[PDB]
Amino acid sequence: NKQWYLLANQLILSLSKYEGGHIFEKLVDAKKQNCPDYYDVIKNPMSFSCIKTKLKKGQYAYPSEFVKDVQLIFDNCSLYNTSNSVVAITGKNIETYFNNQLIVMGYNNFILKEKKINDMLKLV
Repeated sequence: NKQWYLLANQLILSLSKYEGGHIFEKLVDAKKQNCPDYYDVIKNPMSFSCIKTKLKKGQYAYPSEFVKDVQLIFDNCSLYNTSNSVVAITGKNIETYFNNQLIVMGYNNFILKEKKINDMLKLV
């Protein structure tokens, strides 16, 4: 469990410091950012800081869950923001960075190990 938790903490940190990442660090303050419709659109809000809290609190039980929450950030981004907007472009770029970091760091190996383990349990 701890090997993938470490990787996730590094990776959330890599996202926070990546170009444009500050946009996804905190939850949108709908009034303060002039986004008054944001939570009428985004019903599952997520930010890097929420994910850091989940890691801090040991709330992830499987490595895929961390990836699912990060991907939710990017999915909310593309849903709320038009595809030709600066924010949507930034979110696509960070999404590519993240998915490639999953490869370079070998995080996807933990997810595939997750699956085969879950699958053998079923076959017992």
